[PDB]
Amino acid sequence: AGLVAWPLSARGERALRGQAGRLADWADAGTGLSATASALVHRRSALEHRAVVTADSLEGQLAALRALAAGEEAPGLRQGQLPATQGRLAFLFSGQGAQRAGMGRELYAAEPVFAAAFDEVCAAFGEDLRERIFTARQEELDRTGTTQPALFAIEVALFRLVESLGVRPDFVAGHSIGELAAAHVAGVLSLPDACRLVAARGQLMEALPEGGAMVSVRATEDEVRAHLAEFTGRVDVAAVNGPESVVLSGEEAAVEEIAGRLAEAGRKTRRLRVSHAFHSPLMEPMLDAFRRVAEELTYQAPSVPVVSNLTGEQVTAFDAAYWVEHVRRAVRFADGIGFLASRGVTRFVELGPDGVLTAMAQETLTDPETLLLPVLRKDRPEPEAFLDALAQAWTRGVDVDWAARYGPEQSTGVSLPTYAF
Amino acid sequence: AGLVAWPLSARGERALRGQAGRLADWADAGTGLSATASALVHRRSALEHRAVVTADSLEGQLAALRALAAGEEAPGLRQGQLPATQGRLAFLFSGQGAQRAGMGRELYAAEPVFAAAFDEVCAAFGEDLRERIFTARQEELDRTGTTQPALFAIEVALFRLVESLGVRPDFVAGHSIGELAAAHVAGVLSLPDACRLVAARGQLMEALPEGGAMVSVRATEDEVRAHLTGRVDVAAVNGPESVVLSGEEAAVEEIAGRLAEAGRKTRRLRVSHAFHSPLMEPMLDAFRRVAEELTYQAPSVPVVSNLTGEQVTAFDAAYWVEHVRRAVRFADGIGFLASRGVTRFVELGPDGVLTAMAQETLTDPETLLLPVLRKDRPEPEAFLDALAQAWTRGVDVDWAARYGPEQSTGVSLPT
Repeated sequence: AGLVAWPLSARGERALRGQAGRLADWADAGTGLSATASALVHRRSALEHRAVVTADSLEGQLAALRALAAGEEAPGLRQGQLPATQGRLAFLFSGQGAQRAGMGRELYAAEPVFAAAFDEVCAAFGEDLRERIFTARQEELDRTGTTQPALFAIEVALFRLVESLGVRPDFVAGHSIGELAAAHVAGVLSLPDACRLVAARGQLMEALPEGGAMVSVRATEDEVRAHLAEFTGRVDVAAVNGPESVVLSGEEAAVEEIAGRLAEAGRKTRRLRVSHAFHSPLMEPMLDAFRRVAEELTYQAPSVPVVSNLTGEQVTAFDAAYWVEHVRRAVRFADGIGFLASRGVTRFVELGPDGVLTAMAQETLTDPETLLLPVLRKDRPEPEAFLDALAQAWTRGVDVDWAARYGPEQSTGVSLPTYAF
Repeated sequence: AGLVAWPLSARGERALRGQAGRLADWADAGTGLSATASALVHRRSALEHRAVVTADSLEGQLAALRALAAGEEAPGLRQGQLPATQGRLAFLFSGQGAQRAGMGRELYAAEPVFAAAFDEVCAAFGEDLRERIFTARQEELDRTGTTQPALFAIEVALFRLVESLGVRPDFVAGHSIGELAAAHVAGVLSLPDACRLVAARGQLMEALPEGGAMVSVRATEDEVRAHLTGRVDVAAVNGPESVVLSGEEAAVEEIAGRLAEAGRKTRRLRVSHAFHSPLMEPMLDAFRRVAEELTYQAPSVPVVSNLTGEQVTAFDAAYWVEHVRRAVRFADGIGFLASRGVTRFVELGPDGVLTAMAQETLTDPETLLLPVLRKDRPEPEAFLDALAQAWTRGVDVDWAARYGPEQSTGVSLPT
């Protein structure tokens, strides 16, 4: 005869004891043992309501608290409610075009874990990278030999920051350069190997010549691929970011011609502001030197599952060959998202300078229940944006280890009324 | 101007809103922003009381509940209270010692995650190990060529089971062979590399000749190294008081009588060979040969070393060879774990012998030391009771992974 456990919890002992008495009274006439076990665990999660009030003064905290009491909305108040069943959590690492001049500088000054990991990553690269990223003009930042190290540095620093706050992903994924960050952070590459890989990836493409274009098209992959027959080796699909969101890449003239035919057929196209035709045949000339670098490195099994841009499903095996193809072939981002939802991921946290990947993922997900969060936003200062993303996440059930930010030593002496609960 | 967040939680919206209004009333007269953030985190945690009633019938469940209601104790009832600061959690993996014939079989039949991982590990050794371990007589078990793969298989299976229920360690540690299971599980070895290493470790030392003894002693490490040539060594430093010597039978007997003459207790161990002694030296060259063929990764989770009694981040063939030869500094490792804020120690093994050893080092009531399996109890009951007790003291168990949501549909709990 199988034993069944009924787990009860309450605030204070008398309430625990009362709950037990009532549960027994209710159960006296009969219930399923294991049915009642489930009910006890899922009722408890679904009942929990949460809020966070955030301000830089007591006056501000008080106002947001009063608003919550009265059932009002307010700036600095986030609130929500856990689901019965808690879903899995993925980090999404940003790609090209995300970078903005001065990114990271506010967070650096305010968040010592982020600062320390950022310094460490930049030191690994050498070349006075941290200052260049903080100091550099936009044009300098958008040089892809600088861009890819910078994005990698920021994204890995952000990962350590959120990891220090106890937020642990069940999956990681990235877009283009973002994948290299996700790999490093899942333990596939040592930092020195990772920097060597990223440094060469950027530097080798920056040397490629001009005349490449990229155009985003609002159509299906099949619709776009129809047009590529007559333009092999000149144009390719660079990305499939959504069910109707695909990016064409290659020699300018060819790309223009294809784009124009798709626009004649009623489909909207948008030329991207980029230096090179990424993920296209125009990348071919650097690939031999890139393999040479990647072949010198050591590749481990990932500690956390990594979603592949190549396949749109899980990678288990990383090698020099993978990273070379990665550079060349289409980024199957939308398939990646679909894969993550299939594995029960309902929380998506974007690590990177903005919310670009979050909006792309929404093209696939489209559900109010699921949560997609950028950790930084162009709209607000970085410290504020980060702290609000933590608040919002926690409010919807993401485990955040607030104690790591607000240590027990600071509470010593505070007498918080018990009925404060 | 730094932003500060105050996180509030409650049961239902009405209560959350009421708690907010009372917190503001309290705070109006002044209070440190970040101080109040900490207090909110920690005091909320400190308050939570938990219990678990476990039985195989309704009658049992009801009685245990009525006992809880009245404040009494009862079979099937566990109960406790979270601490303010949730301490860190370590897994302790058992060394050869209390392996028992038929170990794992009950758990195999009742827990599919444990079954699948056990099958997988045994298949990786091959050679009908899975049939061997359940089937085997105690003496068969005791042959280290058998013992070490078996223990490794059981301990890795238990880890996957505990992991499937959401219990995740911040550190792992092992005694002797236990360290190999801990290393594999922290991702240092592939499974095929791991079984190859443990298969060889066991077989090579089974083939060593008779004539080795081990004795455990009730006295400090310093006191024992005094009464030490190259015939006998320290095999382990389990507790501040307790240590183990190992080596040539005659020499060991000699050092033992001599410490017994000084009024301190000694205990002859029932072992096949003199582990972690000079008597291991003849296998070490062949063992290095096997180890040097393998690939060693950086650990995903911090691993505590038997060699040093602190963390290791570097594993190679050389490490494992020295590991075999030199003393197991278990007590130091336990001390190291406490130093890092570990307050929850769960032993993954056939029996809870390790928990007792650790207990030597740690005497606080607040610290929790739990074996997951118990001799004298059915394994499924033992495993369930360890879960219940752990959760009750704040270890985060994912109960939903055992009792899924689909079974709750239709049940209306009392409000």
